[PDB]
Formats: sequence, structure tokens, C-alpha cells
Amino acid sequence: VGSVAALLTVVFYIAAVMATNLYGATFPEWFGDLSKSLYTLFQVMTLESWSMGIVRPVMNVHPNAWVFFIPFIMLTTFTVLNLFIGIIVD
Amino acid sequence: VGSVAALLTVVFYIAAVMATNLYGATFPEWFGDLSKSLYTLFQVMTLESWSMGIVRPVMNVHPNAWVFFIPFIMLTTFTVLNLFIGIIVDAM
Amino acid sequence: VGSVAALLTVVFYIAAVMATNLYGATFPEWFGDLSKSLYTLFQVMTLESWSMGIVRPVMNVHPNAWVFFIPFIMLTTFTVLNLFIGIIVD
Amino acid sequence: VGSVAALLTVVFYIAAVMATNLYGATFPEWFGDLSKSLYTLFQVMTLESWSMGIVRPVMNVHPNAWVFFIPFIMLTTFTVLNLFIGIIVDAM
Ligand SMILES: CCCCCCCCCC(=O)N(CCO)C[C@@H](O)[C@@H](O)[C@@H](O)[C@@H](O)CO
Ligand SMILES: CCCCCCCCCC(=O)N(CCO)C[C@@H](O)[C@@H](O)[C@@H](O)[C@@H](O)CO
Ligand SMILES: CCCCCCCCCC(=O)N(CCO)C[C@@H](O)[C@@H](O)[C@@H](O)[C@@H](O)CO
Ligand SMILES: CCCCCCCCCC(=O)N(CCO)C[C@@H](O)[C@@H](O)[C@@H](O)[C@@H](O)CO
Ligand SMILES: [Br-]
Ligand SMILES: [Br-]
Repeated sequence: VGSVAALLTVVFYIAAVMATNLYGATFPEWFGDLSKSLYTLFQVMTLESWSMGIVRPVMNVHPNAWVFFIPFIMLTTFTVLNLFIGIIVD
Repeated sequence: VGSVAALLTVVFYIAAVMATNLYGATFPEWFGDLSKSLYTLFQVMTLESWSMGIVRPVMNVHPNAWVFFIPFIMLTTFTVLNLFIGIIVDAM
Repeated sequence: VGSVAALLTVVFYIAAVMATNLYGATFPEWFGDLSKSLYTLFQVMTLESWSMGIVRPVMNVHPNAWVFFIPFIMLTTFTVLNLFIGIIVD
Repeated sequence: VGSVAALLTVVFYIAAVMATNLYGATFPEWFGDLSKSLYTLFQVMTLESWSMGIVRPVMNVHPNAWVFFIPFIMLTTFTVLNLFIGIIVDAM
């Protein structure tokens, strides 16, 4: 659990660094600085408006943005759902 | 369960009190009274348009509103998911 | 499981009957007939756009509509999450 | 897990093939080719704007589209939730 939430903090920070670089200039409100990025990626992790709100408007400028976001979702969502069911049994 | 759902009820009322104060005058439709607040926070707990619908339009006036909402989400969401998985086992 | 999904079918049909009556005339696209109602309530059960999309536009005509929807959500969501974790162990 | 995720991959490809055919010409942005379809159906599996965003605008042209989408959701959502809860236990 302490390890799982260590992993996910690193994945979160690394993903927000990458996204700040990738989409910062084209999507300033969502990714213009690292703080805007950790927030948006938390939102994307909660699946809230991820495609209609974030990823489709992004794909109109970066057609392959799905290569970043979908695996990100798959990893954080699985890691969160592991952290939660971990803390419980623990 | 009985105690978990007591904790979550208190957290819920305290959060709705706090939010009524914090965002009530700037965001009356969502937080103008305690009843509007308990509803909106139930919605935020379900994750339904929490960011594009609530929190981003709020951060345009209160840039740190994320300090309230995100931990609220993390607490309730985890506590809810624990309450439900509790009830189930508690009948096994 | 067979019992749980019997309960939830009855709750679903009863809720869609009630909603067709309550919000049918004021909200025809969402509740104008029983079929429109079972669909909308499936959507509400998945939590998709439930408040910004359905319940808030409804509360502008029926202020207490939350008395119906919130318990409905609480019941179906708990029953679904019981049916799923049931089938698994079964 | 290895077999569950094989099943879900096949279901996913078959569904995206079917949807490309069914809704491709009426809804090109969402289903105009198999790649647009696999993406849109991943989104529908996450429940993200599935009804207000996808399925309701689709039912305005294909009134029975719900016969495809709802069972798709029920199948993938259940299978995904089974795959994840499988992996976890499979390492206990
Ligand atoms: C899992 C851990 C997730 C952690 C999430 C932390 C987010 C941090 C956000 C932050 O520090 N902000 C600055 C607050 O001063 C908010 C920014 O996102 C900001 O640039 C804008 O989004 C808004 O201010 C627009 O109104
Ligand atoms: C987990 C427990 C969550 C409990 C949630 C209780 C919500 C109570 C809402 C309520 O009592 N209202 C007043 C009913 O008279 C509705 C208000 O939220 C209202 O100000 C507006 O949202 C609408 O009327 C808009 O048209
Ligand atoms: C858990 C079980 C959930 C079952 C859900 C079943 C929904 C049945 C919907 C149905 O039979 N329709 C008629 C199809 O002919 C669709 C209606 O909802 C319709 O009145 C409109 O919504 C659209 O046609 C608008 O374009
Ligand atoms: C579970 C596995 C899910 C796999 C999902 C794969 C999606 C593949 C998407 C893809 O290959 N695209 C082409 C990239 O060149 C993107 C398309 O969906 C595209 O037609 C549009 O959506 C955007 O380009 C809009 O601007
Ligand atoms: Br809930
Ligand atoms: Br997923």
C-alpha cells in the first residue's frame, strides 16, 4: 500500500511532466504548467469528461494523443483500484 | 458499517457547511445554502461533471478550490467504496 | 444472483413506471413513455450526466426530484455492485 | 486473466467492426473507420458521456442503437471489472 501509492505518485508526476511538455503550448489551460497538468490528469483518472472534454479537443491538434492518455488511464485506474482494495484488506 | 456511515454523514455535513461558506456567494446555484451544497457534494462524490461542471468554473474565482474538492473526493469516494464492500462482507 | 437480478429488474420497472408518471409531461424526451424512462434510468444508474444533464434541468420544474433520483441511484448502484461481486464469487 | 483479456479483445474488435458498419456513414467522427470506433467504444466502456454525448445523438438517426450499446456496456464493464479483480487475486 505504502509502495503502491509511492508508485502512483511517481507515475503521476512523470505523466504530468510529459503532458506539460507535449500539450502545454497547444492546450495552456489544461497543461500549460506542471500544476495545471497534475490536476487535469487527476480529472482524467476519475474519467470525468476525459474524451469529449479533454482527449478529443486534443486529438484535433495531436492525432495520436490517445497513445498517451489511454495507457495512462489503464495504469492509474488499475493502480488506484489496487491501492483501494489493498488498504481494505490491510 | 453503522459507524462508517456515521462518519460519512458527519464528513458530509461538515463539508457542506464549509462549502456553503466558501463558495455560497460566488456560486449560489451550487452552494448558496446548505441544501444546495449537500446535493452538489453528493454529485461531486459520484464524480459527475465534478471538474468541467463544478470545480474549474469555481477555480476561476477561487484558484485554490482544488485544496477542498480533491481531498473531499478522495475521502468520500474511498469511504463509500469501503462502506459498500463492508455491508457485503458483513452479510457473508 | 438470480434473485438479485430479479429484485433489480422489478425496482427498474417500478422506478420507470413512477418516473414516466412524475416527469413525463414536463420532460417528454427523457420520460415521456416507459421505454424512454427505462433508458434514462439506466443512464442515471451509470451516473452519466445524471445531475448536470438530467436532475438539475428537472429540479427547475420539480424542486424535490432529488427525493426520487438520489435514493434510486443509491439503491441500483448498490444492487449492481452486489450483483457483480456476487456472480464473481459464485 | 490471459484468457479473459483475450475474450475482451475479441469482443472489442468485433464490436468496433460492427459499429463501423452500423454507424460509420451517419456518424463519421465517432465510427467512420475501425480506429475511430475502437476509441469511441473504449470511451463508452468508461461510461464517459456515453448517452448525452454518443448514444442519444445516434438514436436520433438509429432509434434502436440502444440494442447494441447497452449490452456492449453490460458485457465489457462486467468483463473489465472481472479482469481487474482477477489479476489482483491471481497474485495473492
Ligand atoms: C493525485 C494528486 C493530484 C494533485 C492535484 C494538484 C493540482 C494543483 C493545482 C494548483 O496548484 N493550482 C494553482 C493554485 O494557485 C491550480 C492550477 O491547476 C491552475 O493553474 C488552474 O487550473 C486554475 O487556477 C484555473 O482557475
Ligand atoms: C448523501 C445525502 C445527500 C442529500 C442531498 C439532499 C439535497 C437537498 C436538495 C433540496 O432540499 N432542495 C430544495 C428543495 O425544495 C434542492 C436544492 O438543491 C435547490 O436549491 C436546487 O438545487 C433546485 O431547486 C434547482 O431547481
Ligand atoms: C437495465 C435494462 C435497461 C433497458 C433499457 C431499454 C430502453 C428501451 C428504449 C426503446 O425501446 N426505445 C425505442 C426504440 O424504438 C428508445 C426510446 O428511449 C425512445 O423513445 C427514444 O429515447 C429514442 O428513440 C430517441 O431517438
Ligand atoms: C482498449 C483498446 C482501445 C484502443 C484505442 C485505439 C484508438 C486509435 C485511434 C487512432 O488510431 N486514431 C488515428 C491517429 O492517426 C485517432 C482516431 O480515432 C481519429 O480518427 C480521431 O479520433 C482523431 O484524429 C480526431 O482528431
Ligand atoms: Br454513490
Ligand atoms: Br477502463
